[PDB]
Amino acid sequence: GPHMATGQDRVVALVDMDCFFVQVEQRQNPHLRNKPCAVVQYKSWKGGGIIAVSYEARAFGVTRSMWADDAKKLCPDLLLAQVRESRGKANLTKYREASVEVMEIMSRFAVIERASIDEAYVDLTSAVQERLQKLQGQPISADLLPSTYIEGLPQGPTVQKEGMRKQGLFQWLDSLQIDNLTSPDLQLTVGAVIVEEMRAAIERETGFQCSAGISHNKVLAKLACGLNKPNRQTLVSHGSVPQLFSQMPIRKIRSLGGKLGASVIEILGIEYMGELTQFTESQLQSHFGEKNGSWLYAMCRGIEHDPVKPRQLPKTIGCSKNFPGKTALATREQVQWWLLQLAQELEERLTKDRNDNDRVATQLVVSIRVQGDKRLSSLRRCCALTRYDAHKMSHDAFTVIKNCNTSGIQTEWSPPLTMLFLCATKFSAS
DNA sequence: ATTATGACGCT
DNA sequence: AGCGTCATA
Ligand SMILES: [Mn+2]
Ligand SMILES: [Mn+2]
Ligand SMILES: [Mn+2]
Repeated sequence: GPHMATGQDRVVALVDMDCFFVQVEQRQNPHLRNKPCAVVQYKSWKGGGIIAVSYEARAFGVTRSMWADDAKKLCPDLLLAQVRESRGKANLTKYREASVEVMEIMSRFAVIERASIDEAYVDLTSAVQERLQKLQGQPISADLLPSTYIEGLPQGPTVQKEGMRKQGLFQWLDSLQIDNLTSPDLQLTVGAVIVEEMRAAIERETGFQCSAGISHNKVLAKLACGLNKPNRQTLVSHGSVPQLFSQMPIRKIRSLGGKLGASVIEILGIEYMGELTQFTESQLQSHFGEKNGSWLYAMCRGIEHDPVKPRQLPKTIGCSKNFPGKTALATREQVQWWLLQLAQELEERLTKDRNDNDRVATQLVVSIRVQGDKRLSSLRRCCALTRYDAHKMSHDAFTVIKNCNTSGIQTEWSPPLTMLFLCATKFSAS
């Protein structure tokens, strides 16, 4: 009863850009706005690979990972923007720079954790306490939440989508006790008010729309964010969790979309997150290990303690290229040419990073894949990174991998290389 | 022949 | 240190 931790101590948001690389290209090229369109890398092989898709194009069934030639079969009028190519490879600089635009705006409101190129977690607990003090126990008006869904509402004793949103929001706000500054539901609501402001700032200052989730932890905030994309935000309260989880496939929860989630389903003979509540913590630990078991036990009750890490910048800067099928690198000079191309992009990004962020990478990680290997990476070796020079980095990379060559002929390379990856790691202040 | 990333956990 | 997992556009 009185000692059951409820995991309602924090207010956490997750902000995720809608169709992000597409919006970056649509801002640049107004002809692409409000159209079925997609972003593609390369073009020669089946029209290129799609990596982002506008919501107009999704309506035709176009998805990420689709070849553009195939997407065009579903959507003949699909418009395409190509990722820039530099030094023989796709170059993602435009999208990394657009990401920085958004992250810098979010950072004005609170400490953020950069979770991907297009999303960040926000810990809003302190900002909420401050805003609550400003509001002086005044009610929260629906006008302050013009794009917010309250998950699970409306409920109980209109056929339009926006009408339903407002009905649910009205029920929520009608119920709210605004007279205690410690009610978790109130805290989430004020959190949502701040996120409306954040999302308005992002759109005003960049042109980009986004969605967001507001809840008491990172996992629920991420889940919430996806519930009403695009261009909307969703509040998932502690109380909404039992109904939400009762039909929520386990794989939808962050970190359970892969092998672990599959094992939870198979070993326990269940389908939905809520079904986990019927196991003891020790039972879950017995199957999934101490850490995962404890995590699952709390998470299926809506509780998670993983903090929003204060980290706005990526921890690594990496460059990679696949050499699929016939193009696999079979000669030494081929290997060295591509190592140089990768190293040159890496030096460019590293030098920019050093100037912008007052830090230096100290370790170079070199990874390759060999033809036939099921795994994404066949081999990872590290060496010192002492100077930002592409020629040195590419020479050093070759040194740590050259013994992988099984060829008696040193001119030839065996087995052919299907992937090269260079990654600068272990930053230190400079 | 989705590709090009990035973070974290295990041993 | 090197490997594996899970996630992103
Ligand atoms: Mn997104
Ligand atoms: Mn995202
Ligand atoms: Mn996505």
